[PDB]
Amino acid sequence: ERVTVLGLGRMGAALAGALLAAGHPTTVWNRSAAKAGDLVARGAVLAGTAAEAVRASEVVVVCVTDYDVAGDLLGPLAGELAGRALINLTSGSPEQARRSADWAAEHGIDYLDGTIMTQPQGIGQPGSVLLLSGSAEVHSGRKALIELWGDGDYLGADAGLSALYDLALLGVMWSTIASFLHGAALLGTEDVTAQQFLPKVERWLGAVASFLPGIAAQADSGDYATDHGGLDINVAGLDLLARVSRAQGIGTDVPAALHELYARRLAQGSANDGLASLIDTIRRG
Amino acid sequence: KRERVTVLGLGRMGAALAGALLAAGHPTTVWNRSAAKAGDLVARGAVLAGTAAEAVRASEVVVVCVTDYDVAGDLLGPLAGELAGRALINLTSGSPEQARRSADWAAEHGIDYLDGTIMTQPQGIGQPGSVLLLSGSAEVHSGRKALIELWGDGDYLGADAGLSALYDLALLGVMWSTIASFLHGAALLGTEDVTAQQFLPKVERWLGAVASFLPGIAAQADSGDYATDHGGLDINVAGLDLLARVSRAQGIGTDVPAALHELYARRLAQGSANDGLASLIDTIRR
Ligand SMILES: NC(=O)C1=CN([C@@H]2O[C@H](COP(=O)(O)OP(=O)(O)OC[C@H]3O[C@@H](n4cnc5c(N)ncnc54)[C@H](OP(=O)(O)O)[C@@H]3O)[C@@H](O)[C@H]2O)C=CC1
Ligand SMILES: NC(=O)C1=CN([C@@H]2O[C@H](COP(=O)(O)OP(=O)(O)OC[C@H]3O[C@@H](n4cnc5c(N)ncnc54)[C@H](OP(=O)(O)O)[C@@H]3O)[C@@H](O)[C@H]2O)C=CC1
Ligand code: NA
Repeated sequence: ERVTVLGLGRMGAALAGALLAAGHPTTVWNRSAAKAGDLVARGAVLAGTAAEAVRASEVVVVCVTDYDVAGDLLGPLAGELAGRALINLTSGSPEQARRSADWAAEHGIDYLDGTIMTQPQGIGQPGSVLLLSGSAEVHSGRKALIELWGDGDYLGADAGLSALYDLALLGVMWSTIASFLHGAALLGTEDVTAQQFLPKVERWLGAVASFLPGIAAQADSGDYATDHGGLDINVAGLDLLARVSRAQGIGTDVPAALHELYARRLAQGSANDGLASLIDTIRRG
Repeated sequence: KRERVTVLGLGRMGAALAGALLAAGHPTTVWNRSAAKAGDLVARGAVLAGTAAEAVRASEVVVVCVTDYDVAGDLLGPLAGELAGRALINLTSGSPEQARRSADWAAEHGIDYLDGTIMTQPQGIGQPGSVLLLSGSAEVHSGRKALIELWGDGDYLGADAGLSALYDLALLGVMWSTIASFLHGAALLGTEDVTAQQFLPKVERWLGAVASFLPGIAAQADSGDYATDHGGLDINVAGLDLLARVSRAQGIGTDVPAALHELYARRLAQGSANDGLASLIDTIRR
């Protein structure tokens, strides 16, 4: 099926490359035409203008720096985009994606927002994941196409969901990485490398990952059992982590922030509340 | 051979240790400062000794599990004479320094000493996959491997007795972090009526992808060479700011993203735009 890709930066080039290696007829457009050279070699058709590109296909994928750019670029092509399917894999906020979808509704444009959770060299590779939201009709119908980039997880019809889920997952990434590097910092004061530390974390993360189904259940039922010792002892642990961190000779930022946060849930509840009770603390802005 | 073991201290964790010993056929002698705690284990065939000294003399390996190293020291100091010649395994939780203190005392009296740290709850003693960190006497570890393997999965870390506690705390840091952040995400998604149980599969998958980033981050962390093409510190700081702001927009707290934003952005403010996330380690060191 004939498909168009607007934006040929590192990620947009990767999205088109994968459509092409599966033998889709791939029309492309980029502001800097130079970047479509390798792709047009392997057999893409480069439009002269964006309008031109849009007219070439019933599916349009867009991947550019941000939604202000997307807006500036698609707004003029609203008339040309009527009746076509639009898949926006630009990264931005829930609100921007919702606005896009609104915009797309009034101009009779089927609209699927997505957020890519891998690097360009990871497109078409196993373990690539794209979160998707907006038009279900666009998702099924183009599911084959989407699956060339990775596992496509359709989340629902609110086009904001992809961005929202993404940012929640990114939160876990940033958190996990900082805590890794704090662990490596600390064991470093004892001549253990990050790479000798690494296998233990790999093992330990498996155990942690087994903990979360129970944490999730409780967070939802609101019944906070004490399967990790209860807040009292985990708060004391964090404190001891912070104190031992200083003692060995590094900073205490990571433990400090976590201490403050778990400690707070100790106030609004009991000593024998599980960690799961911490959701309740975050819900109150 | 299922040789005779003593357990001193029979709170929930100490009692769980003793029960696994009994359940692998070890003749188990127990002591607690209050006798009735030993009720269920004596019905299961533990021998409850009259005193700590009697307990210590029954067995050639002594396991102690009490609330802290202060109580441990108050208990074991008088038994120095009695413990001399025997193996002592200390699964009390505490600091690296407390464990190094206990090791140095133990060496003074010729007490072979292994310090450990249990990384599960009582309920998970005797389950494989429950993790134990052991540090101290290589002799005791290999000589009583079969014993330690009753309680779960033994990770022997080296000769320094404080290592078990050091790693425990580092790894616990990672569990606290992942739980904090996962519930932050759960609460964020709850503003659109998505439950934590719906979110969980998406996290469990992403966790796999996150684990696969660490080898590379580990390598950079060790080398000092933070320059990246993927995981640009600058764009990640903006990612974090974006997450904080979407958080108050959807109408929850921001304490988790904000605390991280601060830390990463502090490194961006004194490193290089070119840096990758591994560079954080330089900032945590100061
Ligand atoms: N790369 C990654 O690892 C990831 C990327 N993303 C998202 O993918 C999107 C694109 O990223 P990436 O390809 O790496 O970035 P690049 O900077 O490599 O490319 C950005 C694209 O935007 C275009 N563009 C920029 N400004 C304008 C403008 N004013 N008018 C029209 N087009 C414009 C560029 O055209 P030109 O070449 O002429 O500048 C280029 O095609 C972003 O939303 C990013 O967050 C999502 C997940 C991770
Ligand atoms: N349980 C958990 O979730 C986890 C536990 N740990 C660590 O394991 C350790 C063992 O905890 P656990 O034994 O189950 O806890 P408890 O506090 O329930 O029991 C403490 C033990 O020490 C004795 N004791 C307490 N205070 C004194 C005192 N002042 N003088 C003399 N003896 C005293 C108690 O006797 P009595 O029964 O008479 O009070 C009991 O034998 C802790 O340090 C904990 O941090 C590690 C991982 C997780
Ligand atoms: Na210990």
